[PDB]
Amino acid sequence: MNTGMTPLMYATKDNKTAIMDRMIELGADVGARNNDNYNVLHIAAMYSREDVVKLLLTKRGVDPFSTGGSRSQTAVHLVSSRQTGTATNILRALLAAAGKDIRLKADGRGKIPLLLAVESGNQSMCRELLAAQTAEQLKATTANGDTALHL
Repeated sequence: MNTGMTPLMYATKDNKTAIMDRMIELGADVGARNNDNYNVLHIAAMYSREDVVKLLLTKRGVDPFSTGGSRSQTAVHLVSSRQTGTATNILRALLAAAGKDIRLKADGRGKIPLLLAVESGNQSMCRELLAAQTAEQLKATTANGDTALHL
Protein backbone atom coordinates (compact mmCIF):
# COMPACT_ATOMS: atom_id res chain seq x y z
CA MET A 1 0.00 0.00 0.00
CA ASN A 2 1.23 3.47 -0.94
CA THR A 3 -0.34 6.93 -0.73
CA GLY A 4 0.63 10.59 -0.66
CA MET A 5 -0.52 13.47 1.50
CA THR A 6 -4.17 12.56 0.95
CA PRO A 7 -5.37 9.15 2.28
CA LEU A 8 -6.78 8.16 -1.12
CA MET A 9 -5.22 5.18 -2.91
CA TYR A 10 -5.21 3.76 -6.43
CA ALA A 11 -8.57 2.07 -5.77
CA THR A 12 -10.39 5.36 -5.19
CA LYS A 13 -8.35 7.12 -7.89
CA ASP A 14 -8.99 4.42 -10.50
CA ASN A 15 -12.58 3.95 -9.30
CA LYS A 16 -13.51 7.53 -10.26
CA THR A 17 -11.54 7.94 -13.51
CA ALA A 18 -13.52 5.51 -15.77
CA ILE A 19 -10.60 3.06 -15.87
CA MET A 20 -12.77 -0.07 -15.33
CA ASP A 21 -10.24 -2.43 -16.92
CA ARG A 22 -7.33 -1.10 -14.85
CA MET A 23 -9.85 -0.52 -12.05
CA ILE A 24 -10.80 -4.19 -12.41
CA GLU A 25 -7.21 -5.43 -12.18
CA LEU A 26 -6.37 -2.78 -9.58
CA GLY A 27 -9.81 -3.49 -8.15
CA ALA A 28 -8.76 -7.14 -7.87
CA ASP A 29 -5.39 -6.47 -6.21
CA VAL A 30 -7.07 -3.76 -4.14
CA GLY A 31 -9.93 -6.22 -3.75
CA ALA A 32 -7.47 -8.57 -2.06
CA ARG A 33 -5.67 -5.77 -0.18
CA ASN A 34 -8.03 -2.90 0.76
CA ASN A 35 -11.50 -3.87 -0.50
CA ASP A 36 -13.19 -2.51 2.64
CA ASN A 37 -11.27 0.79 2.62
CA TYR A 38 -12.96 4.19 2.84
CA ASN A 39 -11.78 7.71 2.07
CA VAL A 40 -11.02 10.56 4.48
CA LEU A 41 -14.70 11.57 4.39
CA HIS A 42 -15.80 7.89 4.81
CA ILE A 43 -16.34 7.51 1.02
CA ALA A 44 -16.05 3.72 0.70
CA ALA A 45 -15.49 1.87 -2.58
CA MET A 46 -19.20 1.14 -2.89
CA TYR A 47 -19.93 4.69 -1.72
CA SER A 48 -17.47 6.57 -3.95
CA ARG A 49 -17.71 4.13 -6.87
CA GLU A 50 -21.51 4.06 -6.59
CA ASP A 51 -21.35 7.83 -6.01
CA VAL A 52 -19.49 9.33 -8.96
CA VAL A 53 -20.29 7.55 -12.25
CA LYS A 54 -19.39 3.89 -11.87
CA LEU A 55 -21.90 1.07 -12.15
CA LEU A 56 -19.45 -1.49 -13.54
CA LEU A 57 -16.98 -0.82 -10.73
CA THR A 58 -19.82 -1.17 -8.23
CA LYS A 59 -20.94 -4.44 -9.85
CA ARG A 60 -17.43 -5.90 -10.20
CA GLY A 61 -16.27 -4.30 -6.95
CA VAL A 62 -19.37 -5.44 -5.06
CA ASP A 63 -19.23 -8.82 -6.81
CA PRO A 64 -15.73 -9.97 -5.72
CA PHE A 65 -15.44 -9.15 -2.00
CA SER A 66 -17.81 -6.31 -1.05
CA THR A 67 -21.10 -7.75 0.27
CA GLY A 68 -24.36 -5.80 0.08
CA GLY A 69 -24.50 -3.31 2.93
CA SER A 70 -22.42 -0.37 4.06
CA ARG A 71 -22.50 2.74 6.27
CA SER A 72 -21.10 6.23 5.79
CA GLN A 73 -20.30 8.82 8.47
CA THR A 74 -23.93 10.00 8.38
CA ALA A 75 -25.12 6.32 8.27
CA VAL A 76 -25.75 6.56 4.50
CA HIS A 77 -26.18 2.95 3.40
CA LEU A 78 -25.28 1.71 -0.08
CA VAL A 79 -28.97 1.65 -1.02
CA SER A 80 -29.43 4.95 0.83
CA SER A 81 -26.46 6.76 -0.71
CA ARG A 82 -27.41 5.01 -3.94
CA GLN A 83 -30.79 6.72 -3.52
CA THR A 84 -29.13 9.95 -2.36
CA GLY A 85 -27.24 10.17 -5.66
CA THR A 86 -30.42 9.25 -7.63
CA ALA A 87 -28.81 6.09 -9.00
CA THR A 88 -31.16 3.58 -10.64
CA ASN A 89 -29.02 0.45 -10.98
CA ILE A 90 -27.21 0.93 -7.66
CA LEU A 91 -30.37 1.47 -5.61
CA ARG A 92 -32.24 -1.15 -7.65
CA ALA A 93 -29.54 -3.83 -7.35
CA LEU A 94 -28.92 -2.74 -3.76
CA LEU A 95 -32.63 -2.94 -2.91
CA ALA A 96 -32.76 -6.33 -4.64
CA ALA A 97 -30.09 -7.52 -2.19
CA ALA A 98 -31.10 -8.32 1.39
CA GLY A 99 -28.87 -5.86 3.19
CA LYS A 100 -31.73 -4.20 5.05
CA ASP A 101 -34.06 -6.57 3.09
CA ILE A 102 -37.04 -4.20 3.36
CA ARG A 103 -35.20 -0.93 2.58
CA LEU A 104 -36.74 0.39 5.82
CA LYS A 105 -33.84 -0.04 8.25
CA ALA A 106 -33.20 3.69 8.14
CA ASP A 107 -30.11 5.79 8.86
CA GLY A 108 -29.33 7.75 12.02
CA ARG A 109 -31.49 10.65 10.82
CA GLY A 110 -34.20 8.33 9.48
CA LYS A 111 -32.63 8.54 6.01
CA ILE A 112 -33.99 5.34 4.47
CA PRO A 113 -34.44 5.04 0.69
CA LEU A 114 -38.04 6.27 1.03
CA LEU A 115 -36.99 9.32 3.06
CA LEU A 116 -33.99 10.37 0.95
CA ALA A 117 -35.72 9.40 -2.30
CA VAL A 118 -38.93 11.16 -1.26
CA GLU A 119 -37.19 14.35 -0.11
CA SER A 120 -35.10 14.76 -3.28
CA GLY A 121 -37.75 14.13 -5.94
CA ASN A 122 -36.35 10.65 -6.63
CA GLN A 123 -39.72 8.90 -7.01
CA SER A 124 -38.28 6.81 -9.86
CA MET A 125 -36.10 5.25 -7.16
CA CYS A 126 -38.89 5.47 -4.56
CA ARG A 127 -41.10 3.25 -6.73
CA GLU A 128 -39.21 0.06 -5.85
CA LEU A 129 -37.42 1.65 -2.88
CA LEU A 130 -40.73 2.87 -1.47
CA ALA A 131 -42.40 -0.32 -2.70
CA ALA A 132 -40.32 -2.37 -0.28
CA GLN A 133 -40.00 0.60 2.07
CA THR A 134 -43.77 1.00 1.90
CA ALA A 135 -44.16 -2.77 2.15
CA GLU A 136 -42.54 -2.43 5.59
CA GLN A 137 -42.68 1.29 6.45
CA LEU A 138 -45.60 2.90 4.58
CA LYS A 139 -46.22 4.89 7.76
CA ALA A 140 -42.67 6.26 7.55
CA THR A 141 -42.21 7.56 11.09
CA THR A 142 -39.45 10.16 10.75
CA ALA A 143 -37.85 12.27 13.48
CA ASN A 144 -39.92 15.39 12.73
CA GLY A 145 -42.91 13.30 11.65
CA ASP A 146 -42.37 14.24 7.99
CA THR A 147 -43.39 11.06 6.17
CA ALA A 148 -43.60 10.73 2.37
CA LEU A 149 -46.91 12.60 2.13
CA HIS A 150 -45.81 14.96 4.92
CA LEU A 151 -42.35 15.88 3.66
